[PDB]
Amino acid sequence: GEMMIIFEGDDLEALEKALKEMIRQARKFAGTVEYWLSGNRLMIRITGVPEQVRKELAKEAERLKAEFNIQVEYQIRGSGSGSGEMMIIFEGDDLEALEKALKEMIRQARKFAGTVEYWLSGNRLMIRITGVPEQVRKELAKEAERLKAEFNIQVEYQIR
Amino acid sequence: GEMMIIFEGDDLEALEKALKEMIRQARKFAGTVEYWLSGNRLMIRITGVPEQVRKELAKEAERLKAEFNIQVEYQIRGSGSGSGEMMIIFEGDDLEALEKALKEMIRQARKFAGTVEYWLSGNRLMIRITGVPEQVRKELAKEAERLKAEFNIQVEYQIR
Ligand SMILES: CCCC[P+](CCCC)(CCCC)CCCC
Repeated sequence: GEMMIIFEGDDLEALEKALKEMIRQARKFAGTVEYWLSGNRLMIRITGVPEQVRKELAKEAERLKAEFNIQVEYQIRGSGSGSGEMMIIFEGDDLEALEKALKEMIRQARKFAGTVEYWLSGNRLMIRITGVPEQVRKELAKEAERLKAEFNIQVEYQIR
Repeated sequence: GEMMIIFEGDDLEALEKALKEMIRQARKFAGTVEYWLSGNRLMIRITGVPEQVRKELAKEAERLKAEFNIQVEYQIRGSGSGSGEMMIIFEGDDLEALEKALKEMIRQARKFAGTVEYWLSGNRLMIRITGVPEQVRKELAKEAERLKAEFNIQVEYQIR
């Protein structure tokens, strides 16, 4: 089970103060965190947490709300069984080769009933593939290595 | 001048079709693009474009709206003079060292009146610094190298 939390406030010092406390509590309960600050909005994505601590982390969210005077919202995903996550990175000085490799890597993951999230910035293209089991994450890694030699691009992948 | 465009639709094939056309037109007018697809929302960030083509790119957005039956919104930033962009990447197997380096890199950029955007995922920490001139982007690169040796982390930075 995972948990998505959003913090909003005009005081950056207050947001980051709340960030420090929230991620500590989540890690205190053996949870892997991921965060992203953009403007006055702070996203905190916590994974590997069951119903027990998700009740506590939510209570911590309400507590930091009143403490630092900021807005807070969250969503909870409990049911299963699954799945998994995968982050692939493409790099190269040829934009056409990257986007062409992107189209193929997308086709593969979506053929195997997986949801993809990609981001192109400069010469780097990052792909997040969620909703896939270990049986699939090994196959996509092979296809990622095929694209590596085919379009001569730098490729890195990490599984969690 | 830059331009922010958002596409929304339940048909992924329609979004990506519109994506291909929009980024071609932007690159056709010597514009550097950046895109991010998440769920049914597609962000397209175009930079290095004046009022002339921003009128055309907007018209292209309205055209793809009716063509693929999708939602479209955009924002335009024209005034100046400036500024610049900077992407710093921290990597390491120690989370405490990364976040401690993050706090310092944040302090430096915000002392020099710069806005920061950071994202922590796994062992990688990426920092986008906007609203800074060449005089500042050289100073932050030096401080990034200081943090590199201090916290023994892998550091990469790119200027645009
Ligand atoms: C959930 C974290 C989302 C942030 P980004 C992660 C992309 C993964 C494919 C996408 C936003 C780009 C404008 C990268 C943030 C900047 C460092």
